[PDB]
Amino acid sequence: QSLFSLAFGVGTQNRQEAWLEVFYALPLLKPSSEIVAAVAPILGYAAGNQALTFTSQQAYQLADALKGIDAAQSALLSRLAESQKPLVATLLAEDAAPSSTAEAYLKLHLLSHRLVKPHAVNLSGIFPLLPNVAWTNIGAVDLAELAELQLEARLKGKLLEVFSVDKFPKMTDYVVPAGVRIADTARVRLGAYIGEGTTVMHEGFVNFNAGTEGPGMIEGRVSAGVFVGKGSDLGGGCSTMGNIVISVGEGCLIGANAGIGIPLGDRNIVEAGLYITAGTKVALLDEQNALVKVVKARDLAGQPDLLFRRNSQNGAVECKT
Amino acid sequence: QSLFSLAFGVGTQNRQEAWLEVFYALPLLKPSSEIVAAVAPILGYAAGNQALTFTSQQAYQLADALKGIDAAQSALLSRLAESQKPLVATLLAEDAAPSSTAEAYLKLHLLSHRLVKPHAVNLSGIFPLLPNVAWTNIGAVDLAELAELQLEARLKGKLLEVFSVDKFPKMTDYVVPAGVRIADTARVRLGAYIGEGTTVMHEGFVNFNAGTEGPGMIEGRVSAGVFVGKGSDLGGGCSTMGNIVISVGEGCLIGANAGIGIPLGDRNIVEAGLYITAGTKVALLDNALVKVVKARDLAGQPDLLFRRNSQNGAVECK
Amino acid sequence: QSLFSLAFGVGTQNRQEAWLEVFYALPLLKPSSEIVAAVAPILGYAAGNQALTFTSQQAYQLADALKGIDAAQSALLSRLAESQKPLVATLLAEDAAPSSTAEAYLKLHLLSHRLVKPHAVNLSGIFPLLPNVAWTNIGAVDLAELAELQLEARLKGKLLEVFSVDKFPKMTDYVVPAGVRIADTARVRLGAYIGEGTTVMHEGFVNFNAGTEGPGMIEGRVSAGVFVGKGSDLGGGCSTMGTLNIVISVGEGCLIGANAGIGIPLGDRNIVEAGLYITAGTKVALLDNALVKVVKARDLAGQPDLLFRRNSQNGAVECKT
Ligand SMILES: N[C@@H](CCCCC(=O)O)C(=O)O
Ligand SMILES: N[C@@H](CCCCC(=O)O)C(=O)O
Repeated sequence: QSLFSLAFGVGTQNRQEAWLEVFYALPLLKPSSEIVAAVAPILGYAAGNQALTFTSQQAYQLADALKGIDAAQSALLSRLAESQKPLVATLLAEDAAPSSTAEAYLKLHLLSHRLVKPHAVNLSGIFPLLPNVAWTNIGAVDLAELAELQLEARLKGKLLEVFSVDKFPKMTDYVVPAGVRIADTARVRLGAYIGEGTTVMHEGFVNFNAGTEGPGMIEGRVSAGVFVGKGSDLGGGCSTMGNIVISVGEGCLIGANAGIGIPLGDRNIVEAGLYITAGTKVALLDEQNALVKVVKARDLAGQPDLLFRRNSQNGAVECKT
Repeated sequence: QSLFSLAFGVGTQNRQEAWLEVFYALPLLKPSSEIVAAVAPILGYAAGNQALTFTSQQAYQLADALKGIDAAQSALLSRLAESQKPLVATLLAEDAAPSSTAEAYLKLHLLSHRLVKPHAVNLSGIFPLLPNVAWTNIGAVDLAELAELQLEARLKGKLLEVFSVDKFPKMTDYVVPAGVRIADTARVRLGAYIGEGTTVMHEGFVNFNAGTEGPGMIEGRVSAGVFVGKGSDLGGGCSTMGNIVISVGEGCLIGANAGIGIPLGDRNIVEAGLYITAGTKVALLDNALVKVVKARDLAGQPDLLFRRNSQNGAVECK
Repeated sequence: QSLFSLAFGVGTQNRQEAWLEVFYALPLLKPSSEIVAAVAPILGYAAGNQALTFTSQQAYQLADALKGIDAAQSALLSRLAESQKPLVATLLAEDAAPSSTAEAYLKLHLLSHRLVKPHAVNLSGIFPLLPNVAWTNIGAVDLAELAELQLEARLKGKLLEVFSVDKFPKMTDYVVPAGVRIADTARVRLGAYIGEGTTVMHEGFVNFNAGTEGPGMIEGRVSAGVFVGKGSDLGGGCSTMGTLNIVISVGEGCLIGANAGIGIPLGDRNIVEAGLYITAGTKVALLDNALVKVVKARDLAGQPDLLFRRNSQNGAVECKT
């Protein structure tokens, strides 16, 4: 059969041979049967979704097999052959709920390389597969081995920098997609989809399985599962919640410190400082500003050309057209 | 007498021999008289609260004394003997307002190692004892020596990374306690108390003498002096203020971009986007209006829900 | 004529010889004609605003010329002569809209060194002159060369740290002015003016051409073009709007509340209540606490001793005196 994805990885492991993270230089969506046919016998792949650890020798073998079939992947495998760290090939026959750390990391790569979009890939039960880990300037480190490494650094008059303790690394450790700006890279997780023409500013944040079509200006918080359409601006310190999935249309404008608990349609505007939820009672208004009726926000969810605000004289939530 | 605390430190110093910071690998709350008796004569400790700089030779001596008494401390001292940087032993006979940089750092360590909880230790006049400093990837640097170090890095085609200019370093430089998650480590100061099962997210922040019982999900700002009870969630960009001390009960839920200027009881809920202060007039409900009272008078009571009327903008409390 | 500014720079370049950034150890506002007269012939400077790349040999020459005239600059040039990276002298005859990357960086330095204040310098068309770049712990790197560098790091079991993808580096890479505190240095761009006695906390942010007279406590977002007067406090996650109409400024002795926001310039000693966003078109209730009249905030912009709160009971936006 035709595989969903395949990628050759270099990773890091703790003393107990558990995998902490994998790096994939060139992950492949829907690889050709030519590549699979040449690779399967050397790895010992028959079927299904596998994380197959291969040796330095197999690297060279694989590298050789793919000459004539795919040069880029061949070249990569020759570099992988030389490496100091362990190697792993992950072949995914179907888009299915992951079952290894190596598969977990592949899927996150696909998102962030833009090969797929949010919600187009299965991520069920991914948390238990991502081990909590110390992200230091010398790489991934196991939390049980941390203190000792911290002590040796200090005894040499040095410091081991620890920038995150988490189950998700930051994206720019693995990839930086084209035509994008990220002010502070700590605030974008691997799995984020950052679209072409997007600026993610310092106060901006983008979680996994989330992001922007592009172009766009993100100064606020894009939660996991949320996708923002082309041309929309998210103002400083604005929020999206983490039932319904929240999404944001094309050409929208969310104000600074505002927040949305419902999916917005195309060309919507939320006023600065305004938090609107699904159960919020809103005052709907016409061409002139006249009260049509009182509905809840969820009933106006997904609709275009809305303008939400809060009356400065009387504290009423309004929604104009 | 029985000492309050003791710890053996390796630190950094500027050209003028002033101390910028101290690292304590294994700080001790209420150390046994056995340890003290073996250590005091070699250091020259008689009484009170002292920051005693000891030499590489004394390290070995101390190391040897403690064999049979306490192995872990003995082993540590042998490593300390080899070190490149200066050493300091700080012995605290009482829990009292600090009088040296070294003692200042010890107390912060106790908090962050979870040996003590917020408000259970004296931190009066700590600011003037903590010198403002450049925190770089090669360690602590004095601000007056910074530019020169910056210039040499650049001339070699390199960059000296400067991640903070502050009187408090970030916690994970010194310790990372067990069963915790910190998305961005820049946002947790040394002195923070991060309880087991807590996740501090990117937008989360925890100052010194503050933190969480654990478990909990912190996506907001926990100010100095504030302690959050077990099971509570603090939403994205929510605030606690920096009179009354603010605290947060068990099982609470603070909404995104909300804010609390009063202590919340167990199982309280503050709605998203809502800022409630001590002088805020609130509408108490049974959802029939019972009366109108000030938020300070509702302080510390359980099972509340603070929200605002979307039709008329009235602050309520069902 | 008398020059506006001059500075000798060490920078970094990509493979195509385009300049990614410049570092200026000691930039000079209004340098004396003595310094100019000694430097101009060796560099080939006649007139106008020039970015002149000079060689390691010229460095020594320049270094020698300035002995007796200016020791500090002489000393610096002798160190620059030894350097591994390329050198550039930027001489600015007038305060004018920039025309090179090197001039762009010089002007940012002047702000951040405090030699000039926000709005006192021409920054028109600066964006296209600042190339988007990967800021890593080994320096500036071109985005087109990134992936390869990332790969080599990983093959050696290491990690290349990438802390920002942006057209502006963070300030503390170039300077840290005296008597200041910056909790998180990622949140202050080069060009920011941080005044003496200021504390910029973790949630605080200061963009280019922006900042504080000093002293002050900044726990919120100071947008580009915004200047905050002496003694003011900006509370946690508070906002100021962007010019990118009126320029927003903040007076002396003001107090902005946590999560609040200002879309108008505040006068001296103004107070904005926590959680309150006030814009130019916001209808406000002016008070004496008896209602005097109802005006639009823009009519109260730049005036002192106000108190903008929000009535808890009926949500009316008030302004007491
Ligand atoms: N409910 C929120 C916050 C949880 C993120 C924590 C995590 O994924 O580690 C959201 O969906 O963003
Ligand atoms: N709205 C913010 C930042 C705009 C984007 C910054 C940039 O593009 O460099 C301000 O005006 O301060």
